[PDB]
Amino acid sequence: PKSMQCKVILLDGSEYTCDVEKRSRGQVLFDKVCEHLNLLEKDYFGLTYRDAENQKNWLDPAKEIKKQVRSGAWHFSFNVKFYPPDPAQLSEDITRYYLCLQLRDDIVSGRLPCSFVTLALLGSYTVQSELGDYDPDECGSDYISEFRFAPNHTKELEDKVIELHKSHRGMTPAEAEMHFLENAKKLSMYGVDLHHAKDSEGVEIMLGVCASGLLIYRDRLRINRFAWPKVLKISYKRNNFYIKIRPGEFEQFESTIGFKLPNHRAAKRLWKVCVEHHTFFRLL
Ligand SMILES: Nc1ccc(S(=O)(=O)Nc2ccccn2)cc1
Repeated sequence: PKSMQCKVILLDGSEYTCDVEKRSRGQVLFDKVCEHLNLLEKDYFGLTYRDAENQKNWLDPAKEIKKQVRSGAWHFSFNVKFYPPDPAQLSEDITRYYLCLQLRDDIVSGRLPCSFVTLALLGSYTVQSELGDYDPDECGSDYISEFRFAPNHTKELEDKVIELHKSHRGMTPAEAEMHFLENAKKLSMYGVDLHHAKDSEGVEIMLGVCASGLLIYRDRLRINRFAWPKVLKISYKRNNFYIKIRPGEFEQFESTIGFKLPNHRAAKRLWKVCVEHHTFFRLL
């Protein structure tokens, strides 16, 4: 029975290697990674891979791995797929831990923009969780942490992390991680998956997919929001993506809204992540 080697980049940046039978469905690999991670609250997570165009795709757990990675390497990343709106409602601390590690990468990468003060506060909770109480013996006036806190590090940010870290004496790791999450969950781009698109007039916009619905970023003024309940049908055709926007009270007709995506694969990808979010956050 022939088996393919899988390499998975974990959220701590380490590599997990395993073998699965070559006709295996994605769920097989995902189950092995989650067992390795001692993760029980698996519903919020998934594996990603890079397609022949180098775009991040979710590995569909119900489909054969080989029919998704196709010509590409069996290389994956473990990631948060559905960002819980209230991480305090998760049942296990280890779930909140992996969500923290993902968010730390969202921040360093710049996918999750963050004010100076929030970068420092999040950083201070990470340091408290990972090193425990502030120790002056490690931190002089010239201290720079090994922890990546931000897309661009400054001495001022390092100083503010230490100042806040001092305030957290006695805080346990689960407690610090919960504080991290109570702050992160409030950020306007928390758990927003962004897709480049054009509106029906060719004006470049961003579509964001998240727990609350679909977001349209036209300019810094005028951000449109479609709560999942207000969406009845998600569809794609060629390079186009469409949502059916339920009739408003006393309106005769549903309204259909149309976008142009970079190519057909990008329209299908956006359709699938929208359907999956609609399903997940209808049931939550
Ligand atoms: N994770 C997340 C991100 C953004 C938003 S929202 O504040 O824009 N609110 C809404 C409300 C309805 C439809 C779309 N966004 C909410 C949650």
